[PDB]
Amino acid sequence: MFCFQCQETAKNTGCTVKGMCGKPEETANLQDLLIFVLRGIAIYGEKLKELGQPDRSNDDFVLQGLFATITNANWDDARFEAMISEGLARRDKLRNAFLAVYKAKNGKDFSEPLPEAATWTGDSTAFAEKAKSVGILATENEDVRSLRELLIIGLKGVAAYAEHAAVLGFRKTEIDEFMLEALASTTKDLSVDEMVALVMKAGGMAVTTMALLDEANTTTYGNPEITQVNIGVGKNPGILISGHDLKDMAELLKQTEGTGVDVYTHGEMLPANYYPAFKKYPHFVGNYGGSWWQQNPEFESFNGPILLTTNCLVPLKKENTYLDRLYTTGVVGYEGAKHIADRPAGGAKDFSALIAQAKKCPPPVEIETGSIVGGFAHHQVLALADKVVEAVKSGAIKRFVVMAGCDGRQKSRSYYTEVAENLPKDTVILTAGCAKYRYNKLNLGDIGGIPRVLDAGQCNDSYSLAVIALKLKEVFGLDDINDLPVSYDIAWYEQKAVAVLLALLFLGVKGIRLGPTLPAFLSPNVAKVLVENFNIKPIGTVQDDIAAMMAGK
Ligand code: SF4
Ligand SMILES: [Xe]
Ligand SMILES: [Xe]
Ligand SMILES: [Xe]
Ligand SMILES: [Xe]
Ligand SMILES: [Xe]
Ligand SMILES: [Xe]
Ligand SMILES: [Xe]
Ligand SMILES: [Xe]
Ligand SMILES: [Xe]
Ligand SMILES: [Xe]
Ligand SMILES: [Xe]
Ligand SMILES: [Xe]
Ligand SMILES: [Xe]
Repeated sequence: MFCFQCQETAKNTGCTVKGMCGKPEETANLQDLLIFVLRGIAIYGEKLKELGQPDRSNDDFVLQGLFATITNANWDDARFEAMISEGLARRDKLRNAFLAVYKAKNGKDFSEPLPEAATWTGDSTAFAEKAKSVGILATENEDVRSLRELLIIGLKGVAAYAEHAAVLGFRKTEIDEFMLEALASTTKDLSVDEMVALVMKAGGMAVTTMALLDEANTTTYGNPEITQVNIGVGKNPGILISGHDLKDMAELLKQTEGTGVDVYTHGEMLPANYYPAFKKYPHFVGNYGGSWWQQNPEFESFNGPILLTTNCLVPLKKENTYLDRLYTTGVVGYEGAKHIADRPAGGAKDFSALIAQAKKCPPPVEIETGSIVGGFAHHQVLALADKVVEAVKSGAIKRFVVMAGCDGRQKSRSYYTEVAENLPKDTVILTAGCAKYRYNKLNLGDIGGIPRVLDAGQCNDSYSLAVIALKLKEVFGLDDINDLPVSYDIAWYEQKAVAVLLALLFLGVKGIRLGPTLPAFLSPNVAKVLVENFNIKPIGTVQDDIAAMMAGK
């Protein structure tokens, strides 16, 4: 196999036998084959749009297909085989539509050679063998490989955010068109300038998509607000919801109301605690445990059903006993875990089985007590603009440190905790995404009532951090967003973090420190381009990085 899309890739070069995440060769190769089929759909979909007869019938299939190949999202080979079969059928329908339109417009049959992604076909018996030759290493030129894979990785992060917006009824034609432009481009031989322009275009589409998801979430469930979240437990059995989808949370809360089953969040569902629509349910207890990578022991000790709405689902350890109470939904899948089917249009998902099972379970084991404060998304922060600006002017807040991003297992991530603990006491950390779990349970206090850690939400709520920065730029009358007293020391793990990074690069942010390591999918020449144009840097020691950031460098 060959996969190198997440921060934990083997040796920082690529996983070749079994993923470090646990992804076996057969699963990795099937994900490559699904992406190959998506490029085929994109070739014809792009041509139909160019001929003036766009077909948007595969929009959701394409977003879900890309999302299913995100790190820790779907482990069920049967799901991938089904998606590949369905994608071949969808591709063929687009091909037949294209051939007729091309002939009508040109007065002759189409006869230009097409990449194999547009024509290869087979039943499911042929998939395992074909998958081995349509992987990442089929691109021989290292620079072309790096630019194509950077684009696809960024694109799958954008697709995830767009799928959440779509679930809530929010969509933009430009996003779905770009999905096919970007996928089809990886089957073409383009110049370096063209390839880099597509990557920057993906960063601009990441801004569009994060803005759309921000609108979707806040219009539907209200603007997040300051909230004190309990991290201890109640006395009833509960259901633990993890991942990012807030519509699944809305339905779970409604279906569990009055049943004697409590609702708890985990990981990236922590920010559901900040929304006014969900704060009205007294049975919504709080947030359980920490970061996604500690879920084996935490899902175990939770004792009740666990619902994964999105990635990060980690394979069970041999001694784990919660497979019979593990539920997947959305693009998530796992062999032997019960899956909650998609909601009918205008209807809801059916969580009754989780509720019936939870009534047979003991209450969660308390793993800690106290609380976490959060809910500092853009509306809430801009509502406190005068207080924030005055603190910056008085010198009470000397600098902001954006430490948003994604957490991971490697020991080198103690750097983020130590940076948080060692930053001067007149600095405020801004965060979003599960990178927050390295420092959101510390006792850093506040600065005149402003918490020293301000959690804006999920990794998509890095959007709010950009809105805040842009507001500060205008208030302070600065010509360049980089001249604000803000430093960026971002942690990454999977592909949604890559989309966030590309969005910040599109917004003109320079000097970002990215880590705990730099991506394996950046070749030496591509990495040099990023350093030349954007001054992206690796992490150094805690002391060196704090000193540099306090100097604005
Ligand atoms: S998702 Fe990450 S750890 Fe898993 S196979 Fe790919 S690069 Fe390796
Ligand atoms: Xe790039
Ligand atoms: Xe604030
Ligand atoms: Xe802020
Ligand atoms: Xe602000
Ligand atoms: Xe990020
Ligand atoms: Xe960010
Ligand atoms: Xe962003
Ligand atoms: Xe920004
Ligand atoms: Xe900011
Ligand atoms: Xe990244
Ligand atoms: Xe990047
Ligand atoms: Xe390059
Ligand atoms: Xe880089």
